[PDB]
Amino acid sequence: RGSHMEDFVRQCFNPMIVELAEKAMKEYGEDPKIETNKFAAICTHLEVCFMYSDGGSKHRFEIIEGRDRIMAWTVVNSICNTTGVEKPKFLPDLYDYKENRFIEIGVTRREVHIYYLEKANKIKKTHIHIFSFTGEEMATKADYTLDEESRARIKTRLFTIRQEMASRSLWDSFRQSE
Ligand SMILES: O=C(NCCOc1ccccc1)c1nc([C@@H]2CCCN2C(=O)CSc2ccccc2Cl)[nH]c(=O)c1O
Ligand SMILES: [Cl-]
Ligand SMILES: [Mn+2]
Ligand SMILES: [Mn+2]
Repeated sequence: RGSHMEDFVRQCFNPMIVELAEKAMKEYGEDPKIETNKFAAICTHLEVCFMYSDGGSKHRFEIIEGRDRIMAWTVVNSICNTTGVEKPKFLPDLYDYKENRFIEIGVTRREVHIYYLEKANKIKKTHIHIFSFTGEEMATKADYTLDEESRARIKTRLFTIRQEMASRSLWDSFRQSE
């Protein structure tokens, strides 16, 4: 039972992202063949996390997302036990060695302010950075970590993804799936 959305995800995202996404959902008991919008959302978030860590200097970011849950907590333990930063209650996506804070990266198909609130209500010290499929962004204390060009090409890619699904009539299903 193979959807259009699943075939589009495999042709739209690079194979390392797709496989990390697949491992992730299976690890949490989800099927990329069925929960195809989530499949698409996971790849998107993953690609945004990787572009984001690429925007800094060489050694600036540790990448927490995309790892096995046990190994992700292992690295945050090490980060915490060497920088003296409080251990987050939930797994974040990155750690910033320059600013010494964990980052939760968000990608939403709804309005900037709500997901941040939803995200901030659940987080309760880590930095939050939200990106939209429309090109809006919001970060904690209005501190956006990266320079403008790095975030700009993230927004550019999100909108390209938007168009590629719209041209395949899959955008409507994806927007109202969140
Ligand atoms: O790391 C995360 N979860 C760890 C576990 O995730 C899986 C992995 C596979 C299957 C089920 C959960 C994480 N999760 C969330 C949302 C809200 C909290 C649970 N959640 C989700 O299940 C939505 S899947 C999602 C959707 C859009 C963007 C990104 C993602 Cl991951 N959003 C994030 O930005 C994020 O990093
Ligand atoms: Cl930098
Ligand atoms: Mn994450
Ligand atoms: Mn995230």
